[PDB]
Amino acid sequence: HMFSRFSNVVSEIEKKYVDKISISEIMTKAIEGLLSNLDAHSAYLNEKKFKEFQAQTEGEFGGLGITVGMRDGVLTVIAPLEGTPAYKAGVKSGDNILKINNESTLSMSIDDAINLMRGKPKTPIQITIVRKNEPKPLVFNIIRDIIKLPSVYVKKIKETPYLYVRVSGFDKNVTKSVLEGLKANPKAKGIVLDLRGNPGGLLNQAVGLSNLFIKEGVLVSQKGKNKSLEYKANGRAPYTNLPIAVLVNGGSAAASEIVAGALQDHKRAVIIGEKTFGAGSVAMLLPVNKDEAIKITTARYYLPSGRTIQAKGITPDIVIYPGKVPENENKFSLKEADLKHHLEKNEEEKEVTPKMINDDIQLKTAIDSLKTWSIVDEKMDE
Amino acid sequence: HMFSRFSNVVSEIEKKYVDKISISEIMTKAIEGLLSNLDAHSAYLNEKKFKEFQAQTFGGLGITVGMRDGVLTVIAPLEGTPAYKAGVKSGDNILKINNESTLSMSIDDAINLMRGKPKTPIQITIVRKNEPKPLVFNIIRDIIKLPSVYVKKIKETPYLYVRVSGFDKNVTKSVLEGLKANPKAKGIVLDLRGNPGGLLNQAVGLSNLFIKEGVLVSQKGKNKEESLEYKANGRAPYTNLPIAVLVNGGSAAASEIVAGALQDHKRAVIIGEKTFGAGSVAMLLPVNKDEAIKITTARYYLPSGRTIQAKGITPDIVIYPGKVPENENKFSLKEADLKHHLEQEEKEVTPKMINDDIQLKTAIDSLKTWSIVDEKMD
Amino acid sequence: PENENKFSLKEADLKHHLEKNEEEKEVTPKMINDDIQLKTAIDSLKTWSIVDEKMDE
Amino acid sequence: PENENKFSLKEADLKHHLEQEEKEVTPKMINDDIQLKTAIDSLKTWSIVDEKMD
Repeated sequence: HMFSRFSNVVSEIEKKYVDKISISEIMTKAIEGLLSNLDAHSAYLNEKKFKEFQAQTEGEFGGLGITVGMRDGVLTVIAPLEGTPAYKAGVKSGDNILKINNESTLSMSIDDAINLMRGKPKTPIQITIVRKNEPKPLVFNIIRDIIKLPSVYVKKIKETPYLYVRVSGFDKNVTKSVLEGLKANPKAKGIVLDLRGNPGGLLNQAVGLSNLFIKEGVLVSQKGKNKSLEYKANGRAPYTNLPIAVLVNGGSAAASEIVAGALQDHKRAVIIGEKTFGAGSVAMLLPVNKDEAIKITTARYYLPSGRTIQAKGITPDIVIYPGKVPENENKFSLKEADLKHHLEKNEEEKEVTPKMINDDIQLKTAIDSLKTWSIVDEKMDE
Repeated sequence: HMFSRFSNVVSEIEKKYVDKISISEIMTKAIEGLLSNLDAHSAYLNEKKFKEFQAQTFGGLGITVGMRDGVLTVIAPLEGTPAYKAGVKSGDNILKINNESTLSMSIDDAINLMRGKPKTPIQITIVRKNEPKPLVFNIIRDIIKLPSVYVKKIKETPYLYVRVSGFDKNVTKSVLEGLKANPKAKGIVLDLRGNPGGLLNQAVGLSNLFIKEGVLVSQKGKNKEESLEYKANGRAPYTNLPIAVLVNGGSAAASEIVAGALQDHKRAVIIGEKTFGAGSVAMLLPVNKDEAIKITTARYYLPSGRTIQAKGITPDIVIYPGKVPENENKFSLKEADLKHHLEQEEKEVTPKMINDDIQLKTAIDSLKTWSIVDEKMD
Repeated sequence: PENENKFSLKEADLKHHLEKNEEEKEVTPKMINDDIQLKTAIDSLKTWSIVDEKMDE
Repeated sequence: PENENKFSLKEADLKHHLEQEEKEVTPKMINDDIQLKTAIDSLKTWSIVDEKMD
């Protein structure tokens, strides 16, 4: 016990501060203030925060599935996602949330609105809407369900032998969802892997994903004052010869930098894009009360060659800033007929199309690296 | 007892953080973390900083900084100082100082980054509402001095213009002698635009010239003792003189105490735009053998029982900045142009300056209305 | 003169209601903004009302 | 293309981060035509594939 220096301060504050506050409020401010002051990433997860961490790392969410966008400072829905109970109901793009269970909106931020709207999946809820043509509200009574958000998806590229794989965050679904996504396309000759903007997630999915492609050696190593640990490939990897080009960006951080760093140090892929965020540590999450937890930075991590990235990111092999591709000055005179025949349905989101490759020069650059690798394999098989 | 949660949290932090830290570090982080979650204005002083503060009785940019909607913002730069010349403005958000990010720092941290020895350079990055990008300013620190107050006569009128740029010492004598040197005058324009604050005893020292009786302002916390109340004394020389006061979003604190006291006693007309509400006062307290805390202790209350936090003062007549309108219809017809009409039987404020801001014009037009109501009633 | 802190041209504050009407019985704030001489005539009545209320003794 | 978004947040900007532990083709020439950049980016891919296979 040496808490006297602190106990004097809480004693002086409750006596001389402007307003009335309790020891329960002062101790809560001191706990959330201490963890926020150890390093950039330690934190206190009270009961309103801890439920979000569980939801995001499971991939399961309870609510409406309507994308609210704060247009003009008001609760306009940009898009319902397909197959959610609210998409089965009559709400559409451009609908505005006026009231929740007949309680009024007031240009407030989305945070407490979704805190009210995320009732448990067993219970129906009422929402009041304004649709832009109407002088009167629309009222929806919606029976609920759990909804699933996929963190990873895979597409063919329409003209060529190559796949596009997007991983948007790390969670328990990722390793299984990539493995089945390659098994469904046995004709494929290479992967573009898109980690742009991915903030990280569970550490066992960074080791899991990178072990789909590397056969032998260390993947990552940890150090800290207490016993420290090392991860090695299990020897059982599929896909050990397939070409990979990986895209990284200034928003890529933490677990995203573990897999991009492991592939770079083992010469297993080409790294393309811009310099990353530079987060070099691992954090452990501990329950401390019945519905409250703490997150505390517990180790630093090292890439297979013994280097580390704390406060300086991964540097690409090929550097390229964002923009649209250059154009031919002839362009068929911009013929409005488009070579369309006009002689007279498809799920075309099955494939990536040339129009939306021309809109992203970083994606074009990743495909042109795969086309170079395919030539060197056809040379070297002699 | 009450330390159950805290002692559990401290035990994990000592056990399994990345680096070796002692209880002396953990208690110090818990103190600074508590005050940073209590209010925007508080701070902790260790055994070096607390004596260093007592030892110091200068140099800087002359920016005044204030917390609004969770961001550090400029209140107003003073007219003489390097930041005013450099093009810093009210309502600018401060993004970086010498490449340190402002994302998680107090008003007291930002002031201690800015203050320093004269001729030392500094760099500041700012966000401004109309701009496509952040603006970078490079400025050299100084110890410039200029008078806060001046009095100028308005050309072709009975009226005086009085400027008060900040409530530093001697403002009462500087204003009073300017009036005593102009005994023929018939009204004041008092310009408090862009005035960021100053000394309370000088602010009530100004309004005691113009109000004979009653409460000027009052200071309150949760305790009954130390609930100070400030009242006028009967020596006020100028009880009948007309006044128009100018205020805008760069005016705060001591400049709002003057405007709110004159408005509640009906002694003046307040003109311009809503002020920046800054109604709180803070005190410094020793807490350990050789350490201190700064914390907010009381709020200010106007004669009507309204408080300045965070509403400020609203003017009686609202008008935004701009130039006056002008006469195009110059060729129009008059009696003097008809055939066979019956016949007839520079140390001063110039018109060219008054035409360049309509806020100053509107203050003079109010003094003209007041002068007519006096002449009617006499 | 007009405030630089624009409302981004929002339609009547999202044309608020919460559940002809002889509007031309009254002068609106929109039609005062179109005539600076009419605004200036009202500001004189505001000044006179303060000075006359100070003299309630 | 060019780096317009110069101001953005990194680990080195945060409050309590853990600490660190005439006769040639010039970069100014390579920025003026994207065809010459694309040739060098293809050679950088080839060098990596050789380093893998060795």
